[PDB]
Amino acid sequence: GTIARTIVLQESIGKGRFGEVWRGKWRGEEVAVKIFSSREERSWFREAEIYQTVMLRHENILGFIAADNKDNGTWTQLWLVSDYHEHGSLFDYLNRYTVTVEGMIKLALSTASGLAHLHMEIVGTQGKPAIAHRDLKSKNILVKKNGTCCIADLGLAVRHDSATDTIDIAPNHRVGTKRYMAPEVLDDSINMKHFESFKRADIYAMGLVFWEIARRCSIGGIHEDYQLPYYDLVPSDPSVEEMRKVVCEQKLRPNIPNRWQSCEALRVMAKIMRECWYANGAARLTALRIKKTLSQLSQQEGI
Ligand SMILES: Nc1ccc(-n2ccc(=O)c3c(N)ncnc32)cc1
Repeated sequence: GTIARTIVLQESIGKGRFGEVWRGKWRGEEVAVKIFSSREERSWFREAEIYQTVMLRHENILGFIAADNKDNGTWTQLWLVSDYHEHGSLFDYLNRYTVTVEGMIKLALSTASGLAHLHMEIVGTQGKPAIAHRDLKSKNILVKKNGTCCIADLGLAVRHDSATDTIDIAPNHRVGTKRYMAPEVLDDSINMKHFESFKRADIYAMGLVFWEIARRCSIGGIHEDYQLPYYDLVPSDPSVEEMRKVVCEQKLRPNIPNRWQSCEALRVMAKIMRECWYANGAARLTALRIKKTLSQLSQQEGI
């Protein structure tokens, strides 16, 4: 179509299970283009559908430009064009850098604000349904030039129909990254007909991401090396059984260093983490409550 024909792909930057991400140039501006083959039309269409949800746009959700198709003369490529963020993922950013207390709060508050918007139902003619991500992780959050985050990779999301309390694609199977699966998803006790259960599972994953950020917060030159949650308990690319044994059976969570109690911002972050990690999803904080707590902390810090 008219957009793809004017885009020049400059570099393949990431390959995943669902499409390949390229850096391209559109109207002289850098854009990200996720490309799918003809046999991945269902994943491409579903991701285009989620990104076109009414009132979805928000500073902390990846800005979607358009879906399109490009025929090179041999085969067709299915495209999803979005904003490009040079820093890449929060995982890449946290591996490359340490952050200040201000930096950590900006990353955590922006992630929570994005998740609170995703989770929020807006009633009305131009209403927005509540959406649960189902695959939140540091590799799926991007970092903008201004040091704030935006949630991306919304292709596995589910949307709620509040009038009937049903889910648009009626999920019947586990999806997502095993390391970040909530206890109820690992032991298959989650009620997949209950939309609020998917929101609660996203909060557990956000707690893990907050732990990744807090390790990189450098105060007086003191910080931890970058690690994925559960690096100390499971192998790389862990199985559901490996994760379940640790999270559900042994009931372990990522370690919270004692020294995080010595700094008010780290104390607030550690308390949020614990309150995201409860085995009972109904006891977890909501994204809106986390946004409120961190906004109160950001104001206090003078960010
Ligand atoms: N290493 C790495 C990290 C992140 C990405 N990546 C993935 C999906 C995106 O949508 C995206 C984007 N919009 N802007 C910049 N990077 C993006 C690719 C490679």
